[PDB]
Amino acid sequence: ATSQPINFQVQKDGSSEKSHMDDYMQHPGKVIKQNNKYYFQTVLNNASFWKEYKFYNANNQELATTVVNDNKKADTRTINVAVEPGYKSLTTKVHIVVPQINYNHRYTTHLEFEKAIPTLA
Ligand code: HEM
Repeated sequence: ATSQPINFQVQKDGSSEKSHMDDYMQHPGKVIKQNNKYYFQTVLNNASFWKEYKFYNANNQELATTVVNDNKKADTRTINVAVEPGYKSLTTKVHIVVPQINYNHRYTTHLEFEKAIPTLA
């Protein structure tokens, strides 16, 4: 396995402004290459709030996500999002539910990588 840190910023639909969703993901992220796949690995803060999350490439096909750890006490979740070299921008569609404030909303954002996903060894 080969891995390296990658900077990213979740941005509002239709804007380069920082999205509220960015505030619920740890920075930096990670790109991992393994047998023969690439993953953007990221940590969701307050994972209990993320009722649904889907990711898409710029050409609008859904990217497979997997759960690498689920940490119930810290309320975090580490996930892998299948990516390819060259990917610059992911579209995300999320369903966020915060029961204690009667909050139930759905959103679209775009997750912007600082540099395109690199080719790795
Ligand atoms: C108790 C926790 C939270 C509170 C109090 C809260 C509050 C808000 C508020 C006030 C807005 C403004 C809506 C608008 O201007 O139309 C908003 C929108 C939004 N929220 Fe949250 N939110 C919370 C949790 C989350 C979580 C966990 C996520 C996902 C990681 C999230 C992602 C978004 C997104 C994507 C928008 C639409 C505009 C944007 O991209 O920033 N929020 N929320």
